[PDB]
Amino acid sequence: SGFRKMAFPSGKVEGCMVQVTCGTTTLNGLWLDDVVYCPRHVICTSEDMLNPNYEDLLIRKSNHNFLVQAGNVQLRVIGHSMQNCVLKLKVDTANPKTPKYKFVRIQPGQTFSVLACYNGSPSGVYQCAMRPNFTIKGSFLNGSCGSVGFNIDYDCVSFCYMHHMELPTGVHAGTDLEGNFYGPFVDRQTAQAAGTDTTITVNVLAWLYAAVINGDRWFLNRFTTTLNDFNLVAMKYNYEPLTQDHVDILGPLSAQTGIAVLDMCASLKELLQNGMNGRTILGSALLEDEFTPFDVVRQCSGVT
Amino acid sequence: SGFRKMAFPSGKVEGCMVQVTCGTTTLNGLWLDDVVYCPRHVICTSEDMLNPNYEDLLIRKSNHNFLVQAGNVQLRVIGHSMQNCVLKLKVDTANPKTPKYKFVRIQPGQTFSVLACYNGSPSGVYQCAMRPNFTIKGSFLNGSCGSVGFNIDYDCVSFCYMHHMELPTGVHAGTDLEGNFYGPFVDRQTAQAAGTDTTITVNVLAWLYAAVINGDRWFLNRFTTTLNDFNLVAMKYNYEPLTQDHVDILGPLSAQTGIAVLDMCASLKELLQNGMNGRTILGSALLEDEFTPFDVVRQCSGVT
Ligand SMILES: O=C(Cc1cccnc1)N1CCC[C@H]1c1noc(C2CC2)n1
Ligand SMILES: O=C(Cc1cccnc1)N1CCC[C@H]1c1noc(C2CC2)n1
Repeated sequence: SGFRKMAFPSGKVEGCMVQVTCGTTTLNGLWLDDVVYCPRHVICTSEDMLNPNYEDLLIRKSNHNFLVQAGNVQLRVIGHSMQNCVLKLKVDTANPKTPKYKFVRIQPGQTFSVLACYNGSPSGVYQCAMRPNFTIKGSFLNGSCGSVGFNIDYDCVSFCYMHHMELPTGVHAGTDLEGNFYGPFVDRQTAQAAGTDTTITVNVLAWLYAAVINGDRWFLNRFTTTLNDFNLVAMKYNYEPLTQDHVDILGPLSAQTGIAVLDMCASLKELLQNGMNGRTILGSALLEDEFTPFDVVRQCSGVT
Repeated sequence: SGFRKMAFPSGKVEGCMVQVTCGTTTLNGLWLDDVVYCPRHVICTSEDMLNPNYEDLLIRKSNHNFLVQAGNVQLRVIGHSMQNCVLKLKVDTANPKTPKYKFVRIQPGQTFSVLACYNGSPSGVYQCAMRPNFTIKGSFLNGSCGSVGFNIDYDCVSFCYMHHMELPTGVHAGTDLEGNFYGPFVDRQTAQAAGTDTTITVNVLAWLYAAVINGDRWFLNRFTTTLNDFNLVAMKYNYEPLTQDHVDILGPLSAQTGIAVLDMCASLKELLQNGMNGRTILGSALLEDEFTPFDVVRQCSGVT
């Protein structure tokens, strides 16, 4: 028992981290097979960042301007290209530590682990969720760009995120591994406000099921509700509307605990309406929404 | 910016995890050089667990009864011995992935990362603190025994914890890598209640400094206090007494923010006395105590 914000083991990803330098800018790169993936803003100077013309900036760059270092050894760059907001640097050596991998674009509400890196070196690993407004509430400092988000299915690493920037609001924006930003964000140092950060309702319910499994049951009540009644409450509290797809995904947790999804929605409704009254659930004094139903099942079953 | 419960990258530790089986019991082992470390209760049957005589149980075991598997390859066991509550299985092959390592016995209040494992395979990584009552609030299921806690200083992995058991209270107990339990716990399935779980005051203050650095400043007040006045409040709220050693350790955070340690104690005093009033600090609705002052500096400076 016990329930923690758990990240995937980061070993497979640590073996892919490299340092990429272009001019006076150094950030992180992801070396998979014979390609190094990194944010295209590596070609920018501090002046360029305000309104960069990436196509024009890249014309002035040759393969030899991209310095790629894997630990203490320099990789030879034999090609470069821009795909959306990422650069793909073709190197002459396949990464011997390349794990089995996929590139996936995640949905808002999905969680992933981040291996924060500086100068191609890992500093820490933490669990994240892609917010409904497509930002991530990470922990990143200048130099962390190019750090990646991922999930792992046994031996396959699914890369879903590459860190690009911090919004003036202190939240983070980035792309999938094809270089497409999550949300409306652009790789430019300009005012980019995030939309309403709604709560991921299906995740809060999944976390309430994890609480019941682990012994924290005080919030269980004598009530039930309907999807429509629940959603009136979810709208008032800036929670995502719950759909029948969400109920279906919560099915295994509902079956394991014997608590119908709509009964758990009624417990959630009372918690939204009344608050926690100074009580805690799984050591938290607020409703946690960065555990998906899959995360709860994985953690509560011990999947390796 | 942003502040997360960050674990160390787990790669160096993943390379050490093996599966150890003795009879019908399988748990995790730590392979460093030519030795595999694991909880001695691997020699117990379910009946034995109630009151085991480990010395007598071990007499019936030979090197060939300890099955040690590293991934899909079997290690040959050439010696076995019991050191306190751990078994050391001498194998004929040095682990090629052995990192630079140390065995350290941590102090209550210190934090570490846990690589939870099942059948010698890593499932996740999370950040922990050794509670003042010497328990850890982990996330561990049956089969997780032998999973280890550690810290990393650049290239050196300091192993501090090996998981042994779950108390009837759902909290976790284990040993250092010399097999000595943290706290009064014994490796026996018996009633072992934990003492008062006090709050790690120096860590809460470190986390308040992290909040100020990251922009969350609402809790800063116009007051100050003294160590003695602060400690009267800390005692009432089951917080650890703050010492001048703690103030000294908070020195760099105090210098960076310009907020004197005693002024931050006065903010903490008001937060204990008044609560958060439905507000949050670094996305938390309670006072977080599982970040040491070193963790805050490391995360806020980007140490790799
Ligand atoms: O956000 C960062 C880096 C950073 C800092 C903290 C956390 N995570 C990332 N920066 C640094 C330069 C100014 C600003 C910036 N604005 O746009 C860009 C890129 C073109 C997209 N960069
Ligand atoms: O605690 C665990 C395993 C477990 C389960 C959940 C989390 N972490 C560890 N068990 C399983 C058998 C009964 C009980 C037990 N009591 O003592 C022992 C060892 C002799 C010390 N084991």
